[PDB]
Amino acid sequence: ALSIDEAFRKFKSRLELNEREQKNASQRQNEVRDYLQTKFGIARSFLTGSYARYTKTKPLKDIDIFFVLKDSEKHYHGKAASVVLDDFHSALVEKYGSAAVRKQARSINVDFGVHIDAEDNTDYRVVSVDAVPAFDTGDQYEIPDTASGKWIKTDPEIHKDKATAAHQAYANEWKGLVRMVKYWNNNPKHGDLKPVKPSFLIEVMALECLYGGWGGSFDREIQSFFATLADRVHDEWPDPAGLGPAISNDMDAARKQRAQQLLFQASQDASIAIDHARRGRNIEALRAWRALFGPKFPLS
Repeated sequence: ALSIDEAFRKFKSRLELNEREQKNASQRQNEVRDYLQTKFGIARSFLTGSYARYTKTKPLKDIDIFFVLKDSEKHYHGKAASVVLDDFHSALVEKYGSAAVRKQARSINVDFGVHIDAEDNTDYRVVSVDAVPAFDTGDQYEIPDTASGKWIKTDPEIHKDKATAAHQAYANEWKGLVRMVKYWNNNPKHGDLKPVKPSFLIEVMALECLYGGWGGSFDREIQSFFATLADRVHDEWPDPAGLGPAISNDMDAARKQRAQQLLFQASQDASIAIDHARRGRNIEALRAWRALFGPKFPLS
């Protein structure tokens, strides 16, 4: 039978990136870049966001791709945010169609319509990308923002550095704990609205909410991680880069209240699974973890 430690190691492995997935992200990048280069002056592109930090969970959705505009395109930098986004959205619709392409605040999501099965498998294919028009202003980048109407500054290296520092300070178990909790955050059992919004806020909070070091047991770590997240999701969570507004500003007070309850319920469910394990009821423990996380958590 599966021990609890073995089930979590297997769950962790399932949330790690394999070669075929990485190849598919590169290929999707080259596809969208080659198409957008025919319609915009685009100097280069790179994968960024949680995907590049290895804190993105499965299935791989909303992979951020910065599309660095050439000097010929500098007129967009003076125009409002919606101008560049609308033009990107319009070019992308022409190729991928209306249903697959959605304007967002700082990007255009392109959905490749891959089949996602009940256990979140996609035959190692990425589900979608976030296409982000960007100017390289020297040490950082500026990207459109429709909440502001204007261009905002962002520095992906800072988030990358803080993630690796947290990881190294948690015996290289930090990023995996983040991916597991994000997997729970994406469970369709919560409905159409995630408990925590945006997903990046889980990572931002984990920079402080995972502290001390790795205890060595996934089940107790997950339980305490949920309990701490519940206690602190009402705190202010500024941008760790110090370049934009706090990451905790997207949820209103009612949404934050649901977040705390769902995080608290996750801690209770996790406590129930721990009690089962402690009392020798191992199948029952696995089943409780499966109900918490979803089908990717193994029963065998």
